[PDB]
Amino acid sequence: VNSFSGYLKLTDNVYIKNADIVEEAKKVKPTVVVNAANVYLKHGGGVAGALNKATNNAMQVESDDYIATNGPLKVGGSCVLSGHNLAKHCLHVVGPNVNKGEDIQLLKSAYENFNQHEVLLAPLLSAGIFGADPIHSLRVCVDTVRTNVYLAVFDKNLYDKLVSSFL
Ligand SMILES: O=c1[nH]nc([C@@H]2CCCN(c3ncnc4[nH]c5cc(F)ccc5c34)C2)o1
Repeated sequence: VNSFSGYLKLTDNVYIKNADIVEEAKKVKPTVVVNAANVYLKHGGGVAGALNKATNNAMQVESDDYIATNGPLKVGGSCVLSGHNLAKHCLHVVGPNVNKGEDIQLLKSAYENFNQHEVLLAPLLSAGIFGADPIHSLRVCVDTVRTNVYLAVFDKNLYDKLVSSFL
């Protein structure tokens, strides 16, 4: 038993809720919140901008030090940093950004990072401003992640479409 509430169960291990991941993170304090990161960890908008704003820019400060030491992430890759006031840890995962022409097949590699964590609160990778079809992203998530994932979907309309079209 864990503290996630109001989720609809899609599979053995995947759950979905219409929620603001920032507010969901603020109430649950999960062990891991996933950020929809880019390779530079520049948290300017979308989920990343909202998560970073909720940390009062501490996420960005930590991220800039990470990049200065390690260089950029790979598309499909990830790093574990602090969760600040939102979670114990933040798993920054880089899904492909369709608006940059990145290969959508890298979406599976991106979701594989979730398997290193027993339980996660996460957005749909490559959705929103990253330009992928959230229904495809959900399918890849279900077919790739084997650990327990609680998906927060900000937009109520998209949430309803994802549930109603789920196979
Ligand atoms: O048309 C819409 N509406 N919503 C979206 C996307 C869906 C996939 C990723 N993404 C999110 N997913 C889950 N929680 C979120 N909290 C946020 C706060 C913000 F300021 C910006 C984005 C999000 C967000 C928005 O596409």
